[PDB]
Amino acid sequence: TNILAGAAVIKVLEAWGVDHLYGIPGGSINSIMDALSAERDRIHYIQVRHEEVGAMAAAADAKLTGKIGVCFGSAGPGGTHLMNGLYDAREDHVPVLALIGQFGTTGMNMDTFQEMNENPIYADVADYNVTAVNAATLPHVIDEAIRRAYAHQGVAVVQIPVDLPWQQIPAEDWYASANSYQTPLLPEPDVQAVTRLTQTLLAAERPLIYYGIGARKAGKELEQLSKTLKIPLMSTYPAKGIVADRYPAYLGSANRVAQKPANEALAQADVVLFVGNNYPFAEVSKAFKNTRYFLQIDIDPAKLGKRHKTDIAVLADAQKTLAAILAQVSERESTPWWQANLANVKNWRAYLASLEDKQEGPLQAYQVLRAVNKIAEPDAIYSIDVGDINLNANRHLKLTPSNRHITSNLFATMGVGIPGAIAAKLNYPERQVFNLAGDGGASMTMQDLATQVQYHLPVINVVFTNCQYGWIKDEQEDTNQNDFIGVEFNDIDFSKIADGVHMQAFRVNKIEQLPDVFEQAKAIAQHEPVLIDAVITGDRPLPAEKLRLDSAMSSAADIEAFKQRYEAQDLQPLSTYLKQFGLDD
Amino acid sequence: TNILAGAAVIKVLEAWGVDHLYGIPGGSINSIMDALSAERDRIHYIQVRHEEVGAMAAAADAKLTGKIGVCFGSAGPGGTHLMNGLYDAREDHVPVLALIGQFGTTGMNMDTFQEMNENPIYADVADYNVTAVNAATLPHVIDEAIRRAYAHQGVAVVQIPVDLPWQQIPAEDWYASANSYQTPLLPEPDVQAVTRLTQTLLAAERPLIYYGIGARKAGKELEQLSKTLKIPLMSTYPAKGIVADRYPAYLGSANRVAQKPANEALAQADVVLFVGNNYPFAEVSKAFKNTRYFLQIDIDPAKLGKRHKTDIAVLADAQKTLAAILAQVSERESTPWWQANLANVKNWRAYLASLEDKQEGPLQAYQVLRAVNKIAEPDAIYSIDVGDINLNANRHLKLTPSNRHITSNLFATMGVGIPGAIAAKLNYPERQVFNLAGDGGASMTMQDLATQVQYHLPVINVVFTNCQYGWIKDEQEDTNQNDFIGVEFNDIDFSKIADGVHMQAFRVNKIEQLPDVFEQAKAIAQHEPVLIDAVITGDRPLPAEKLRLDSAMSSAADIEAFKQRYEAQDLQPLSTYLKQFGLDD
Amino acid sequence: TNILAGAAVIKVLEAWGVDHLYGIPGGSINSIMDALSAERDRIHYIQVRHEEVGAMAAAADAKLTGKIGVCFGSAGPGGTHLMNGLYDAREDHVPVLALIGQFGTTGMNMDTFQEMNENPIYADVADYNVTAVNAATLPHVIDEAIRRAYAHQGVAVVQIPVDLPWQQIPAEDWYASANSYQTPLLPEPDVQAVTRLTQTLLAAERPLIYYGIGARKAGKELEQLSKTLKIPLMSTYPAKGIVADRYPAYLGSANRVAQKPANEALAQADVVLFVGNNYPFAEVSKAFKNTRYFLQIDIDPAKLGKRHKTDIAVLADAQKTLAAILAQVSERESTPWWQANLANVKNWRAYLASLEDKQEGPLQAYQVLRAVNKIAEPDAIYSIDVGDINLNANRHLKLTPSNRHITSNLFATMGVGIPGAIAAKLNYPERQVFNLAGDGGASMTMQDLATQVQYHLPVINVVFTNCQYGWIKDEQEDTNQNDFIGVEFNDIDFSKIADGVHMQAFRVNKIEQLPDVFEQAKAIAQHEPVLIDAVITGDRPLPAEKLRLDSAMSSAADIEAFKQRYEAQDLQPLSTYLKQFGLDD
Ligand SMILES: Cc1cc2nc3c(=O)[nH]c(=O)nc-3n(C[C@H](O)[C@H](O)[C@H](O)COP(=O)(O)OP(=O)(O)OC[C@H]3O[C@@H](n4cnc5c(N)ncnc54)[C@H](O)[C@@H]3O)c2cc1C
Ligand SMILES: Cc1cc2nc3c(=O)[nH]c(=O)nc-3n(C[C@H](O)[C@H](O)[C@H](O)COP(=O)(O)OP(=O)(O)OC[C@H]3O[C@@H](n4cnc5c(N)ncnc54)[C@H](O)[C@@H]3O)c2cc1C
Ligand SMILES: Cc1cc2nc3c(=O)[nH]c(=O)nc-3n(C[C@H](O)[C@H](O)[C@H](O)COP(=O)(O)OP(=O)(O)OC[C@H]3O[C@@H](n4cnc5c(N)ncnc54)[C@H](O)[C@@H]3O)c2cc1C
Ligand SMILES: CC1=C(CCOP(=O)(O)OP(=O)(O)O)S/C(=C(\C)O)N1Cc1cnc(C)nc1N
Ligand SMILES: CC1=C(CCOP(=O)(O)OP(=O)(O)O)S/C(=C(\C)O)N1Cc1cnc(C)nc1N
Ligand SMILES: CC1=C(CCOP(=O)(O)OP(=O)(O)O)S/C(=C(\C)O)N1Cc1cnc(C)nc1N
Ligand SMILES: [Mg+2]
Ligand SMILES: [Mg+2]
Ligand SMILES: [Mg+2]
Ligand code: NA
Repeated sequence: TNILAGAAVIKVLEAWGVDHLYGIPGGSINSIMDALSAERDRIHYIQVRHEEVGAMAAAADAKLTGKIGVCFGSAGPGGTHLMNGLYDAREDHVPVLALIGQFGTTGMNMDTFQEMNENPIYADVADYNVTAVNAATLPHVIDEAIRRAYAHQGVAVVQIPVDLPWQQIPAEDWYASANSYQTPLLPEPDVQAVTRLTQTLLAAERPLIYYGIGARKAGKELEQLSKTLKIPLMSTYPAKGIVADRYPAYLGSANRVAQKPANEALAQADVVLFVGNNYPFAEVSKAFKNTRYFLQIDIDPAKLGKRHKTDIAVLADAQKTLAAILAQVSERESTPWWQANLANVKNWRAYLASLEDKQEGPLQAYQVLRAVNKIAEPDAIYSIDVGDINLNANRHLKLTPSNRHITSNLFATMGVGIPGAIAAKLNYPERQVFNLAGDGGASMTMQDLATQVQYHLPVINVVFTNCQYGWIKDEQEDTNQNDFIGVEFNDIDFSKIADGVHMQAFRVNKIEQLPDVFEQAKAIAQHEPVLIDAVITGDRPLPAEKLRLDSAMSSAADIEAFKQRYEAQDLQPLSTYLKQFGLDD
Repeated sequence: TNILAGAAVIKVLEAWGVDHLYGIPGGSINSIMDALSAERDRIHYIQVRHEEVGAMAAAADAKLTGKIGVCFGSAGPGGTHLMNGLYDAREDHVPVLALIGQFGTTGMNMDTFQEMNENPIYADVADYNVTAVNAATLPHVIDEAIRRAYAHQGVAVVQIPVDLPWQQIPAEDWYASANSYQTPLLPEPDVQAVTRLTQTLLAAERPLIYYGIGARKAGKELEQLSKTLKIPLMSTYPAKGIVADRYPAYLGSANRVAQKPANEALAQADVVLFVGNNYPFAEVSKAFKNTRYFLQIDIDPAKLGKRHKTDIAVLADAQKTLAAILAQVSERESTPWWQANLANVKNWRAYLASLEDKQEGPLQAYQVLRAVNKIAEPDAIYSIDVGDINLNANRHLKLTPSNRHITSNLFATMGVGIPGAIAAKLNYPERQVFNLAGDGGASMTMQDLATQVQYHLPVINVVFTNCQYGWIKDEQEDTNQNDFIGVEFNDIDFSKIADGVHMQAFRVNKIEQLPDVFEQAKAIAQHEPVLIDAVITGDRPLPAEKLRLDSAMSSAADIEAFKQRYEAQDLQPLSTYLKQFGLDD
Repeated sequence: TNILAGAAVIKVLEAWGVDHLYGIPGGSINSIMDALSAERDRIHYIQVRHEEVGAMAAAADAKLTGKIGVCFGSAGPGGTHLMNGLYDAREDHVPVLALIGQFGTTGMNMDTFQEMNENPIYADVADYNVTAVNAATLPHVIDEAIRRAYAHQGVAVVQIPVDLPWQQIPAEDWYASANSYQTPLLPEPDVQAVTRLTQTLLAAERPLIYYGIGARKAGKELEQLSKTLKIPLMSTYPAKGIVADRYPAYLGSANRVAQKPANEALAQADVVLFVGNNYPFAEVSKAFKNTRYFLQIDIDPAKLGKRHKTDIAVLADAQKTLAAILAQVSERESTPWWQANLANVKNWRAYLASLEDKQEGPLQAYQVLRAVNKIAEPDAIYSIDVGDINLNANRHLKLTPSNRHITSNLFATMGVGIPGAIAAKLNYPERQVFNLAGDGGASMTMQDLATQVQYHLPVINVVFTNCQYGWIKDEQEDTNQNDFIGVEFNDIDFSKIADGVHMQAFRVNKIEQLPDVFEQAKAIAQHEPVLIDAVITGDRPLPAEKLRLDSAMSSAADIEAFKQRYEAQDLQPLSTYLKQFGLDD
């Protein structure tokens, strides 16, 4: 006949299939805590050590599964701790529900302890942002929040005065709209636009297909189009893995978290098919300045012609359209453009292998990532933090459609390593999970290594200890007139941190130590989390956006300096392979 | 003839006497980094491990010295990390300048990497919140920011597109207005209002003077008024120390971070002189429901009659007015009210001493704070985190006008322990500095123990490890119907954390271990930071807001249960002492 | 080689097909004015007398044509005047671009004249809200604004520092993405879902189809489904006219801007097909409290199960879905439910006709609307203000698919009549256009009658002068315990107002005056605007939400007072017709 409004709120979450949620309790949220406590069997509460880890893990939930992630923070500081995760969810356009504690309605606007107007705090990050003021409608407001987060692919925030969830409401009034939820049936891709787009791509002398995660369902089609038409593939960094890295005509990604062949080919291309792609460096890097025809496939009207003057922009699903293209084309013989690219990729990969294959001496990030590769199961999930690791993992990880990898793509918040791995292991307890993090990022969220221990989540944590914000140091080397500042700092021994949180750990600093430590980590991680602290050199990884290899473009002095610094003696510029197969620049 | 706008910005900071500032660099703030790098001799940059520690330490700077604290974060996640500190500065009404990184003006609004409209993020927390759009006026905007932060006692935020500080500006145009800065000369307190207020206080049969930090300059006058007029003193928690704790008629503070005698006396008082006080529990706890006359002294017109219907509210400086009162009164003989209170205080203090004086057995927070007292120099500064520690430190620390103590008073953000101690040691390198923190709060900012090590800041860190959010667990015991949730968690060994950051540390769990460990900590801290991890029991400290000691108010069953739980067999209720000296309730 | 940024911005607007835009110049927007001036042959600036009218006209443009409306206001007060129109655009979810003047980037943040941070002002209303900081990127930011406003169906606001449009940019870099524009994809109905929905609809004893403007393209399908299946139709008020009003099974709308048969039928329905409908009164009025099954069709996932729990929800285009239902059903025989409703409608229409058909005496709103009907062309466009006129127009206008009517549906801002008619006549110079408005609403925007004069826009303005806010007076009558306040005021003669702006006008107060005044107006408006000021009685229109006609529910005394007040002696309650055909209430 009556139900507590809090109990009904948890039933709304359960109706929508929310399996787990994150936060830290407080007085301002103890009535939501009270409802969660009665429902331990149906919904799994994860107590984190800092509320940003809960928000980040909620975002990672949605990134991995497509289902709304859920977090909460108490009034004031609990809620404002959420911000780095909430902005990550906004920028990465994934559905997240955030519940914020608030003092009871009798105490609001009284200027009492930790009481403030919380609504303005969340106005910018949130697609939906409301303070609940009635217990009876509270389940509806939560339901509304979830449904809007899904529809708009962003953050819904509800501030909840603590009195409301302890109030009785009629047991029969409230409902969830989970049962109405569905995905649309779209028409077939516009037939005549697709045909026209196909002709333009096929008429190109130096075509590229450049996809992002919008093409995540189209791995098979992308690779078959490439093979059939002899058109090299490049992607955004996040789209690594959609097509297996081993594919010989995968060029990699452009800009900085980038691979040499992709940057080089992009500069030469006359036609780009830009699919499911919102590459944020398009305009600022002038990526398409020499492109003749720009073709686009996107599902979002807001993206149409956004990144470059577009000759044909098809509004449609990536996979459906690429399938439609493939159904109207057939085999083309190998071209000079194709052979030059394949050769360029081969050369690039032998370079990366030479870095990986060093057997002895001072540990670099390159051999550490080889060691990850050697213990990695074919369906492992990588939660990647922010810094050099994005660049190194992009180059070195050997990913297939079976893998997943996540980072903070566009907000680029450091600290995501640990929470992303926690979310990954909670959703996929049977899959191997890595957290690959630099020392600066790992230290931002280090306390939540304890959360992995507490909830028995067998993450393999690999910390890359360079004693630097390496990513930023390299930027300062490029732009700053004065000395390095704030980018070299004191060592933290993360194997001791892990010990302090009661996690098994190792610290290595020599290449020859890798195989036995990674073997042990692999085994330990059948049951318990583990951390390897890899003490690495401060060597700058090859800057793909600053290549000095082409005689027509750079001085011999610049080239020899570059080859020396980046162990790049055997790298050839693309022009070498173009000229080899009869092409100019 | 020309100067870099960034170089001029640093000269503005130097003009205002900014000694040190906190942050983490990024590409979006590397031009401000570049200017800081040339000015290492005049301004000291502190690289923190998480930007919330920089914001919190900036707030603590202003709390301790009265001078603007300065922090920065890079675009996106660097800036949003600042939030817990910035809200602490807003709520604690201290001047803070926060600089936020932003992409260059050529890239703004392009939807590029980590680029967003940052202005809405800071609208709620900031008294002043602007995006700079011109290099030439940039020093003025920073100057304006600082001057408004001081004038309005809050947070000024400036978002800085990274291109601007690398632009040349005329060397002679920019200026700082530091030279104009002054404090007002106020008239004398309103003579006739003060006289009238004095008569009402003196006519009271059960008077109290109840001061907050607004009376920080009036320690001498407060204590002499009390002694002369025979009027017991109570304060807000933050106002502990203004009058020495040893003063026999100091009652303590009310509510929860509270002391028994203050709560009891407040309930009996017929007249309260409320001075420099903005107690946030006034209305919600109905603190003054039985008060006959409410008198107020405050410097802020916004506070006048804010917390209770006020009979006389003098707009004036606390110290000046209390001095003016003292100059028109003379000795009154001891009264029953005064003797009852003195007796009540004595009884209370013998209780606290009995907890402190245990010599052997399971370690409690009480003996740990005694151990702090025994190594504490008379002018030590305490940076206190948030939770049971506020309640325990308030009761146990033996403070005089020579000490300072700071916490997050009203925003009550956990994590402030470490940054507050960092700020304290940077401002006062010759004073002993403690960080007193619970395990939940210490773990939120644990990474910045490394900042103490890096900058050789000899903080004595004392972590109270109960494996609980004890403050919240006790709240759940009081309000929640269902089981404890999110309040008991896994151990973190902070002596291992400290080892991992290369700090000397100890872990203790027995009362008998205290003296030698604290002696070692004291010595180590002559040159280097140190941490003591105190493993304590989960005993609930006596709830001063839930006393069960008075036969007229509670059942004998409730009283015996209370005495048992809180080792309170020898505590008597105030009514016992009132009746002893001839008074009723 | 170069172009002025402001020139490039106007070219973007031209590429997007903007014909006209509204606003008022100022110094802070004179460089955009300058660009507009050079371009007066290709894009048409409409100078209004108040910026709210320009914003409301822009919203109405988009409401009428689906093409983005464009307005602007100068720095400070110019832009804040836009708000009521911008909020109308947000709530009615139509694309609007608002350009806001701002001081030059050299004077921004200097606290100069009318200079402020303008960005927080627009954060709440706007889908996209940015301050431009670079001239080269300005055309892009404008293009970005328009694309987003279209895609997200809402307001894009750009604050433009005045220096930027006077700066030269490379002539060959900027582009518009207008060429790439597409409308969102129309999802298809699941076949099995539609079959399940149809069978639930056919099994109903008391079915209703209840459509909103989401079904504006499915009038034919709605009417054929009603005829074929013998299922009565009802709509939201904005959906009036999608099916011709003369259709004998059209019940009208529910709640207050409502018709008696729709409210009565809805109360009795067992099954509702809710199509392209977001009726904001669903929950608060408990519209569906006795509905057994609720079937929903909507294109927006955010609406599915929002207003009631669904038994079947179809995420698809309304017309595609309704066409699919119609294709799987055949002719059904009449039912008692069908007949009772047909009879209820006949009774209701005879009541409205009796009101309209009065030939002499004190003028009421009803005969004024009859006079509108008599001069109205089959494809007239009605811009309607806010108040009694929504209720009266809803009952009396005889609309068909060939008409359009607009008001401020959801924000419900008064004053929209005048600007909506301005926009109407600009978009459809060969269609007859009415502005129907109460005296309160006409007053708010009365100065822009001068705008119709200035641009020679032949609107037929009809003001309903009751010297009251009648809508609000009636509410006070219903809820307030004390006397009317603020709801009856002094007369304004709008024929004199019209004379003052140099518009031909009449003032009438008797029923017998209408035919000749309206014939004159009809003729005048072949070439120029005209105004009819109709002095009407203070009669309350029949409250369809407070029917007192059924003696099983109301006292005989309440029924007679209701019949007498509303001239409803011949109205019968639905239960009369349900009983005639053998059904209970
Ligand atoms: C430190 C760091 C540095 C980085 N630098 C780089 C870098 O140098 N190089 C790089 O490549 N990346 C880099 N990034 C990642 C980068 O910022 C962007 O997030 C990324 O390039 C955008 O990738 P995307 O287009 O695949 O994803 P999104 O921006 O999510 O875009 C997805 C697109 O596909 C569309 N879409 C979605 N579903 C469909 C569908 N079914 N059909 C068709 N279209 C669909 C969407 O509308 C959208 O346009 C970096 C990240 C980090 C953390
Ligand atoms: C976990 C936690 C729990 C807490 N709970 C309690 C509790 O139970 N009990 C408790 O006492 N505190 C508690 N607090 C602290 C509490 O929230 C408030 O911050 C505190 O009570 C307010 O103290 P105040 O009035 O001294 O300071 P403020 O709020 O800063 O007020 C200062 C006042 O003095 C005025 N003023 C400033 N200068 C002058 C001057 N020169 N002359 C005259 N007036 C001046 C100001 O205008 C203002 O009114 C808690 C803190 C924490 C972290
Ligand atoms: C003074 C005043 C009083 C009012 N009171 C009343 C009242 O008493 N009664 C009343 O009815 N109205 C009233 N309103 C109007 C009211 O506030 C709402 O705007 C209206 O009822 C909602 O109508 P709607 O659902 O047609 O419009 P919207 O709220 O615009 O909803 C349209 C729906 O259709 C969906 N849709 C859009 N396109 C498609 C498609 N192709 N296929 C399927 N679905 C689609 C959308 O997702 C949306 O859910 C009043 C207005 C005024 C000015
Ligand atoms: C400091 C920093 C970075 C350095 C990361 O240092 P790490 O030690 O984690 O990584 P490595 O490069 O040394 O291997 S990257 C970065 C970007 C990409 O914006 N920032 C700026 C930044 C600063 N602060 C936060 C919370 N997030 C950020 N992204
Ligand atoms: C979790 C918590 C608290 C528990 C602190 O746990 P601790 O372990 O630090 O302290 P103890 O009580 O166990 O000795 S106190 C609190 C208040 C006063 O609001 N909150 C809510 C809270 C939650 N999150 C943040 C960042 N700040 C907060 N103040
Ligand atoms: C005063 C008023 C109304 C009265 C309208 O007075 P009118 O004189 O225009 O209409 P009438 O009813 O007398 O024919 S309706 C209303 C609604 C529906 O919200 N409001 C409140 C209102 C008040 N102010 C504005 C700008 N918009 C509003 N909608
Ligand atoms: Mg590093
Ligand atoms: Mg604790
Ligand atoms: Mg009126
Ligand atoms: Na942390």
